[PDB]
Amino acid sequence: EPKKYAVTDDYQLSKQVLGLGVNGKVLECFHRRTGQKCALKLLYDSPKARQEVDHHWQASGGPHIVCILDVYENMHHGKRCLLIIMECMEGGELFSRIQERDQAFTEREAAEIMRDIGTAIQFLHSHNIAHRDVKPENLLYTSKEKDAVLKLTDFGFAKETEKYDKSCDMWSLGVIMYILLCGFPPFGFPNPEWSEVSEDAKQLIRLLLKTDPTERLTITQFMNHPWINQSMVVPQTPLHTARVLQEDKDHWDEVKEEMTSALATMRVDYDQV
Ligand SMILES: O=C1NCCc2[nH]c(-c3ccnc(-c4cnc5ccccc5c4)c3)cc21
Repeated sequence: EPKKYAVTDDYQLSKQVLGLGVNGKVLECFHRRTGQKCALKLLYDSPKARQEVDHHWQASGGPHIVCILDVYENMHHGKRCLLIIMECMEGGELFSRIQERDQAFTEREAAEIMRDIGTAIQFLHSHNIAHRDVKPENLLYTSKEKDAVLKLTDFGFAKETEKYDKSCDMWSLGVIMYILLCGFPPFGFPNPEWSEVSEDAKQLIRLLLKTDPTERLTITQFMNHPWINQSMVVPQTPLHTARVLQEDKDHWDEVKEEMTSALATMRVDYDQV
């Protein structure tokens, strides 16, 4: 577990920000003797920070989860902090990468992306962790290369559980799939964009987007759905997604912000009716 000596003994730090999570900022850094580029998450010590560390550490090593390399407990600006060192996710965000394709983005590619995410959620749900904030910011690629791996990160709202909490992940899966398939969020399946999408795909989304949490597919049901289970047999049909992502790039931040809002809403103890 946690190293009590200075992070800076092992890592050269940078001021380049790679991301922003509820509990802290993500900075680029380099391992001093290896030279490997890594990412540094600075958590000011708190029981929430300690939970994040605990949950991410448990999840680390699971399929399609951003790995922790080390964790430091340091003093920084007179305050006790935790520094999570993680693999550098040099490919950036999932949907930025889709956008940066021109090339065909096909239904089978979305099915394989969705399977990867499901495989992460499967791992987490079987270890009774619910993530509770699966969203575009948290879905990242290991490189900019063709063979990059999609991983999930940020365990700052994770909870060691509750079917309810698990169903918030299942819901994220349906939102992300929806955007994967057309380029815009569900917040029906309109033409032209949905015109050519599988009935399987649209059926899966309806089962994940149930207004009633208990009516939503569980991860096991999701992974056994033929659209996921038989993802490689899914139609190679060209989607509108990249094109739409490009066209509406100006409204992307808003999409991100209302998903964040939606997910926070699902996390409140008592909500309106
Ligand atoms: O916990 C988090 N909260 C939300 C945003 C975030 N990004 C990361 C993260 C982790 C590792 N690497 C990156 C990263 C992302 N994007 C990049 C683009 C280009 C070069 C390097 C990059 C590294 C981000 C962690 C978290």
